[PDB]
Amino acid sequence: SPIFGPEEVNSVEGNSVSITCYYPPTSVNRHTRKYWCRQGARGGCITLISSEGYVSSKYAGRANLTNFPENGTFVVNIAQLSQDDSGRYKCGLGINSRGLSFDVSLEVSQGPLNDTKVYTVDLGRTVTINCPFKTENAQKRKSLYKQIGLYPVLVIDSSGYVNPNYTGRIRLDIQGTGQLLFSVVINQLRLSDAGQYLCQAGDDSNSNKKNADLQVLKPEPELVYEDLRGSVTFHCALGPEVANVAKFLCRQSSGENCDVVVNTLGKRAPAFEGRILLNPQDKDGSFSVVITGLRKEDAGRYLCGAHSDGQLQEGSPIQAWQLFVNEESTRSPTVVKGVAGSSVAVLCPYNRKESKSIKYWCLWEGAQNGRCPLLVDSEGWVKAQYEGRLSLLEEPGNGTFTVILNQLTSRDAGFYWCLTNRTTVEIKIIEGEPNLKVPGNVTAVLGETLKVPCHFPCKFSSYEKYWCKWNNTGCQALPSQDEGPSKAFVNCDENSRLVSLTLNLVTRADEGWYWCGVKQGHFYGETAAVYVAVEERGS
Ligand SMILES: *[C@@H]1O[C@H](CO[C@@H]2O[C@@H](C)[C@@H](O)[C@@H](O)[C@@H]2O)[C@@H](O)[C@H](O)[C@H]1NC(C)=O
Ligand SMILES: *[C@@H]1O[C@H](CO)[C@@H](O)[C@H](O)[C@H]1NC(C)=O
Ligand SMILES: *[C@@H]1O[C@H](CO)[C@@H](O)[C@H](O)[C@H]1NC(C)=O
Ligand SMILES: *[C@@H]1O[C@H](CO)[C@@H](O)[C@H](O)[C@H]1NC(C)=O
Repeated sequence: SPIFGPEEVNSVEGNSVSITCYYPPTSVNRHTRKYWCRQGARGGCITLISSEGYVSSKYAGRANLTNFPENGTFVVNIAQLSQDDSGRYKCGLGINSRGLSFDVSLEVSQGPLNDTKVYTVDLGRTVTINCPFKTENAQKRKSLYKQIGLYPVLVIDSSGYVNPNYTGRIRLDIQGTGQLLFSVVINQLRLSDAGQYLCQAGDDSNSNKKNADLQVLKPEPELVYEDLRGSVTFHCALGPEVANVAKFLCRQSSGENCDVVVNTLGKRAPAFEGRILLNPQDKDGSFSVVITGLRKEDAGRYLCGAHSDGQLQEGSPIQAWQLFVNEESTRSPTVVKGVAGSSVAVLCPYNRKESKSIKYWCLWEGAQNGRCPLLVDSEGWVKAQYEGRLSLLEEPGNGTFTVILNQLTSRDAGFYWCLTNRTTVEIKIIEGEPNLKVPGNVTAVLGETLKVPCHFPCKFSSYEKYWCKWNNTGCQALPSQDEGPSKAFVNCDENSRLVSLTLNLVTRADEGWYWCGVKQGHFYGETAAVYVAVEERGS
């Protein structure tokens, strides 16, 4: 609510754009996470760029985000715009999922148009297109067109025409109290409904027009991992808004067909006789389906959906899972201990032939849950919550890669998978303290030089020592200056060390995460992380 920005933004393929977002310049908000993210299925919003150093590969070289804590604003710059950039976005503070954000529309045309808003909506759901007009057209014909074949085709008229493909699921809502707009409400959106729409009031040269870019999204499959002859539970959570529409669970085919495993109209596929359970539905309209005695053949894409006949159809809301059924092989989870405020360096083995495959590190949640939600991969992705504290390195290589997680707490205790295209790791948090020693709340000042200490015990004297800035593609090493020993340790004086990171002329882009760390050839170890902030006056 408190966040402001441009609600409509229009551009041309090739140009560039500068979106400015305003926020309350509270103490917290000054260096809190700024994010620019794109709206996706099911309310999701995918980080495209953040103030923590994360930059989507889709924005690599193409975009930047500059904070202005004095103004109370930050500015997202995007260049080399493509039509692919047309969409709905949020600019915000904190984490994408939380509230503090503002909703931005971005449209990109091929050459030079008009007032254009983007709508982004899930399959099967409703959209409301608002169509504004001037008083001189308030009692003339209201229309909605769709560009079908570079031809505007009438979808609905105030004269009573409704296009055959929309009948029964479209209405033209005339506002009361003399407001100067009408709305078109479209239900049960289909993939085919996506496209370019034209709102029109009047039929004159005096006509009032608005462009609407309607996007209709398929859902993202949730991944589920289960063992042969084990069970799985699908929690189907469509709206309360469809709680009274018949539900189905079905399995996707090589074809476009999606054959029903279970129904609320009596269908229960023979393959699943005696091992399928359709549980009752919530007051939320959500329900679950349980499958036992899994066969390898049971693995695939599953949709649960709502449609009056109990079958998958166009314009039906849906939810997706990808199921994996794997053999029970012959092993216990390798265990790694770390201590709060410090770090781990977990070695993940992969099969040497799968060397250029993608590696994954994810949090495993137990066989019934079935899900192992990703935290980081080898392609520059990182979960938002883990920006500045998590990386996946290809070193040492040749059958092994490293996951570095730091800024530890008790919360991080749990089971993790190393994945490729496998290895379970239990992280335990024990009483102890970090060997490396770093300041917490560090603040440089614009144009001035800053230097930042890191203390290394004697333990690490023959280790290689580094400073680097953290981004999501990799921690980049910096000029550090080896300085004299340090007295911050016990049973240590001469062998210990202090290594300093020096930032000679601080720019606004020097803000973000810096890691102090330790290394032995290609085998990485402990790290310590410090956030460098940037203001401009002095203190
Ligand atoms: C926000 O500030 C940006 C950078 O500037 C600071 O404030 C202005 C008023 C000047 O004194 C400048 O020298 C300072 O470093 C500007 O580039 C931007 O236009 C400003 N915009 C808003 C809305 O505050
Ligand atoms: C924003 O990106 C452009 C390239 O499109 C780059 O030249 C510019 O320096 C960037 N902004 C900042 C503040 O570095
Ligand atoms: C349904 O409408 C679309 C345009 O939205 C059109 O292209 C398509 O051919 C129509 N299909 C049928 C079966 O009428
Ligand atoms: C991120 O790391 C890459 C090296 O992989 C480097 O080229 C790039 O400049 C870094 N990004 C920033 C914003 O420093």
